[PDB]
Amino acid sequence: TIYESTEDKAALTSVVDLVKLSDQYRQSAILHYAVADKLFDLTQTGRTPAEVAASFGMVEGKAAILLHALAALGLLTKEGDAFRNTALTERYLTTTSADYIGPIVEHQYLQWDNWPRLGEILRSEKPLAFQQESRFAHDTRARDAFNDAMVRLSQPMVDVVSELGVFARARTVIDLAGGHGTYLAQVLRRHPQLTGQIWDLPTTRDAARKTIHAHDLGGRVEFFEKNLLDARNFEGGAADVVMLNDCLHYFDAREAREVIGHAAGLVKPGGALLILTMTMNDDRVTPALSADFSLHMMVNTNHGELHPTPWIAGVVRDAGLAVGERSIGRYTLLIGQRSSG
Amino acid sequence: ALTSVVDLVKLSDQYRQSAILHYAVADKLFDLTQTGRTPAEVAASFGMVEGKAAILLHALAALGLLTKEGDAFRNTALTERYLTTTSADYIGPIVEHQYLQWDNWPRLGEILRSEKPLAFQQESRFAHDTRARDAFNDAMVRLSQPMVDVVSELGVFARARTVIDLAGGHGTYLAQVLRRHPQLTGQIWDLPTTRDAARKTIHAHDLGGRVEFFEKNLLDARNFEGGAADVVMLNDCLHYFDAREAREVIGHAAGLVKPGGALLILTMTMNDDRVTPALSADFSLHMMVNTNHGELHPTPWIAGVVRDAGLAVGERSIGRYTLLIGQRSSGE
Repeated sequence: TIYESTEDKAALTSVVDLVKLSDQYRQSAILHYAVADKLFDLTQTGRTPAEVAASFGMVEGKAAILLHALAALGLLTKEGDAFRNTALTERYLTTTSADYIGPIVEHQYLQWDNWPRLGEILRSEKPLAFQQESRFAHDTRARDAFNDAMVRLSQPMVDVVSELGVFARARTVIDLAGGHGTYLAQVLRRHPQLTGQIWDLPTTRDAARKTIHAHDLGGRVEFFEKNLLDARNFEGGAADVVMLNDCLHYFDAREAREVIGHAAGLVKPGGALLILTMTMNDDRVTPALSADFSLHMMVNTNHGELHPTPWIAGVVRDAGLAVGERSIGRYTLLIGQRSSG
Repeated sequence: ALTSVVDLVKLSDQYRQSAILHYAVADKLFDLTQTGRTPAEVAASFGMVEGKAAILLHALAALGLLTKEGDAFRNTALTERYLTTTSADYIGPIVEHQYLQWDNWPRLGEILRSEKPLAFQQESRFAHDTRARDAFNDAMVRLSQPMVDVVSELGVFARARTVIDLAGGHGTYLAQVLRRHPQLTGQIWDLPTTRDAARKTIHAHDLGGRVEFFEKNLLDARNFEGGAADVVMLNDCLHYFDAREAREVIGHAAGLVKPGGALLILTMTMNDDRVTPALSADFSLHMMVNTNHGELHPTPWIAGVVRDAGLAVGERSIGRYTLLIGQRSSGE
């Protein structure tokens, strides 16, 4: 599972590793291609390069080169002159599989052209035309891939959040920036006494309606269009549990402090604020994959940045809540508890 | 290689790290951080948003390219040696050649369906894009060095006088061979687009009196008439041709070998099953992306062609490569 924990150190320590790193993008592109053209749907049964080539309109000799490279990767098994999917490929890379990771792969290959534009991003105070806030209104494909990819990638933590003890005696939940809404839906399924609100932007609303109906939660969840940066949007809101899951990294530090404060203000006495965030120490370099994630988010959105976990925890304390925590692989779940008296 | 869904997602995402390195090299960031710089200093230097420069510098520290010493980021020993423009060991051209391919790889679907070269493939691009041609040549020069050393120490040269390097290109193999064996003279036979690369190598080793460059198309049998050398070389080059073509080129090459001499072929090792060694199947695809008929041919097939040409084949495996030594009989 991808959420599983990671090393403090990721340093390159040899020139070989340096050239390999500069070259490693090619393997991504190969997988991206095989997935995009749905090659592995054809190879659910054994095919020769002639048969693959005829199906796809390829040069036979070139199809053979590709199939050999895919076999060498462990994605195909060559039996005689025929190629067929391996167990891994059949399970995760066939469109008909319940475990298909197409959306994740598609979300990833759709960012290919953005990464070489690092120099422009670094030099812009404003969102650039290719970042998510500028892209998702017109690029339904990229919006849906991203939302579907997050639902899949988030599942390990969804299962942990849904078993938290703060829900057992709670009645109401607010999911801030809830988006796809998988955390709230799974929490409500498990806890029949709960009702829920999802507070997010217009772009997420169809994804929420899918999730809600998919889990049969029609009469238990309401969707609200809300701007989490606008304090007035929080007037008169209150719940036993308020969630900010895997979303603070869309905000700069000033913004993130304001969102945490507003969120905390929604928490009823005896209630809890939950913040799920990738674990990052105050040094901003440990664990190593946290620094990578911060940069990833900076490429994706103007203010993208992973804030240190101890800094987030201090903001929750500053809001007057007692902070507990839980490790979920590479993530930390912070639980801010409001005293009842 | 890939055995779990986590491996798949990682493989699909791993391109981002290439792009990060490509950028830092392209902008010469590591030339600035030869001296320790704060993110504020780096941002001021490049006209960046300070906060964003800090996110980048932290990510580069996490990759082991920079060290954060208090408030300041400085090159690590690795970076200083390989990623500063003034280092004798700078790998800039390797990284440049690699980043100039970025847009080619997502076009696999087009390449697979094309019988003809595409505009980004070497045979077209290098006619029109001098920067790309030169990055490739300088990159090959550096990447060839381990095999160049092995080839230069071979015993066939001990008692030769003349050498022909077919599709020799940058000519580094021939140059080291001549440096090691002062009695030898040589020729490089290749296309016009490699002549500048060949001259740079010839003059770098003051080999102008001992080496001649000849513009030659290796698929034209007429270009071989009159030619003769004690040693003839096809170093790391048969993967530019399809099987029919490679067979013709090996036959022409063998014909250039004088009685008692040798044909040397250096080729990445490929078994008949074409899936092992695994990195060789990858190299075959890499070559298909780079050039229309790009393809790594099985080593035993190459060896059989040399035998058909009348040469007795000796084989040696060095790292990921096989050196085939095709011996021509004396007296013929």
